Amino acid sequence: EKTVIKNEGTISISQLNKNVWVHTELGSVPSNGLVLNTSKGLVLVDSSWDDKLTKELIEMVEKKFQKRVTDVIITHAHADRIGGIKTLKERGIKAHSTALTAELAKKNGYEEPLGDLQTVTNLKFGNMKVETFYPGKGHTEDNIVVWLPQYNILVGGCLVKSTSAKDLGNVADAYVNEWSTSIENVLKRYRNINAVVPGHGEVGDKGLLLHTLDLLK
Ligand SMILES: [Fe+3]
Ligand SMILES: [O-]
Repeated sequence: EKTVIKNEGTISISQLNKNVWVHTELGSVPSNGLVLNTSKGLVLVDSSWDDKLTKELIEMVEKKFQKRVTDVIITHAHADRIGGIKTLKERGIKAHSTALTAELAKKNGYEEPLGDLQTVTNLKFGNMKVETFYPGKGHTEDNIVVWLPQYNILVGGCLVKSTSAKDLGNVADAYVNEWSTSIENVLKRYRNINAVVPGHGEVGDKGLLLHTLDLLK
């Protein structure tokens, strides 16, 4: 049984392996990201719904792992992903994103992440390798996935629905005729996957990608 650690339960971290944890927060609706415990600091995939939760998440992981959060990867311009950007910027935490995500964050009144990520970007933090991939439009115009090639773990983000999701959710900003193609692009790039972390809900495997394809029918 994987180690699970909670705050007083609006924030929980669940261990996938020695250096990779899933962070999950409740907005007053749960949301997931990753905590990467690297030799050079903590790296998050996604912030949280707001600054209060983002501050608490950072404080929890810095205390536990005894290192600072240095970098966050923002996977699209929605509140569950980017809500804590003010906190990141004022703490000197680097907030990586594609240019489009940064363009949309600005449009919508949020402080801007770096806009440094391309269609494929390879990053390394200590020994931890991270690839970001923009597969095309889906849940939003800008959604990216994050791949950890040393573990074959995919962070699907909101592009990927959990087994418990029985519909597509908020499609206000979605591209329902391209989302399937974008999922296929992920499946084509990553042919051998070990875990898939959805934006919301339980961790799964490639079956979550197939589930999302079925929801798009
Ligand atoms: Fe979203
Ligand atoms: O979202």
